[PDB]
Amino acid sequence: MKQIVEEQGNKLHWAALLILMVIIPTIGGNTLVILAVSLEKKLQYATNYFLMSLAVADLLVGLFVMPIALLTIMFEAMWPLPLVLCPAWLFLDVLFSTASIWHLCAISVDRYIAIKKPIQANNSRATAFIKITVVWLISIGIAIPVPIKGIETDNPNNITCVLTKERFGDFMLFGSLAAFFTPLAIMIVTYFLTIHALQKKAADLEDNWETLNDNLKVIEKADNAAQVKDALTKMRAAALDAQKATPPKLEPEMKDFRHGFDILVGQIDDALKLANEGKVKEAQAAAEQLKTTRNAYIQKYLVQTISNEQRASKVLGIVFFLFLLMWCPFFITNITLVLCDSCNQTTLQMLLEIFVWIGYVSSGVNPLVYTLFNKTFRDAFGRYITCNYR
Ligand SMILES: CC(C)CCC[C@@H](C)[C@H]1CC[C@H]2[C@@H]3CC=C4C[C@@H](O)CC[C@]4(C)[C@H]3CC[C@]12C
Ligand SMILES: CC[C@@H](CO)NC(=O)[C@@H]1C=C2c3cccc4[nH]cc(c34)C[C@H]2N(C)C1
Repeated sequence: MKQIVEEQGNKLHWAALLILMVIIPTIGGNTLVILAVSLEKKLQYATNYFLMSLAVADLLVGLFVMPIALLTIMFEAMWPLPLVLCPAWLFLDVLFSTASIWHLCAISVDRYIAIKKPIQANNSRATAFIKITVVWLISIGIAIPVPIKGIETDNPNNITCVLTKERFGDFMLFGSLAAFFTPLAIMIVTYFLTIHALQKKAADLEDNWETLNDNLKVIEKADNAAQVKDALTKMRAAALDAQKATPPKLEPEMKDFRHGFDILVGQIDDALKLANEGKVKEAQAAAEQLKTTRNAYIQKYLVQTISNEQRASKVLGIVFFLFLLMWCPFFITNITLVLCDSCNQTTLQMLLEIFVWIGYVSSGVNPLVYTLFNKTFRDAFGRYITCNYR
């Protein structure tokens, strides 16, 4: 058919679109995160070492994967680079993309552990390296079938760098399950686990609050010393119990309310030492002054603890939701490409060519968006874009 003219002429304007909107924001966005953790001494702790690893994983996407992904648009007919670069590029493409997804899955669980068990800390430098290594080891095992099986290449060196359904059909199915849907399910579970964790934490703080106040009236209306003795001990327990629901202020220039329990317990011990000697009327007067410590520190500590754990949980879910949501158009399409044979797989491959760039920008700017809710990071970025540093 001479009428049938598949020009397939030019797509340079789309490459300029992807550099300006996807590639540059990826490279620059992750360089700033790396710069911040590296040369800002106030940002160097166990969490940001894992976050910097994520920034490296996404910086390597826009530095190696995404630039060569444009040559598949300019020269969609045939692979221009040497043959050995085609399995290498596909390998790094699966490696780094999986490393970004599994990084957030670990961060999501780490944040949940920090809510259920705030005691463990200094979560040392080694615990970070263990988590870093495992994530990178998981991603290698998922990206390793690509170079092992290899391109489908006698040959005129005519190579199409693509994951065909005939050759990698079993990989595209189970490789999407392990790399995307498995950490997706984990983050759904840890989501509802966090809702239950923040509510159980608030209800316990509420009962510790009532325990203190109820025992105060027990002390005031007390007639016997033995009643005051087992009323301050129960207060001292509930005071330490509510204080253990928050990591020490050791681990911020403004007021620290968590110290009010150190003050509270110290007074309770003295007021109980008076109860041990027998000075009841003098001990009840000291328990009345426990309200001064309560009205100043304890009252605003309970709201500051619940509100901050609630706000940080909501913003962490949103940014981890949009990341997963923008990677959904690719993997859902990638699965049905194998599990649907009625579908036209020519246009179904065209959609994968588009949906990857939705996921690329989703991974590339993901560390930047996440760090733009930490003021120390933002103030560092504002000095870097003006080329200030120190
Ligand atoms: C055509 C494209 C792919 C190549 C050019 C893009 C890269 C090399 C350029 C474009 C914009 C540049 C960034 C612009 C802003 C800054 C802020 C500065 O404090 C650190 C470097 C950094 C982050 C630059 C790094 C290099 C950069 C990312
Ligand atoms: C659109 C052009 C085609 C060429 O084959 N490229 C792909 O489908 C590429 C296949 C990939 C892939 C597959 C199966 C499992 C996976 N886990 C992580 C990835 C992954 C990364 C993904 N990259 C982004 C796209």
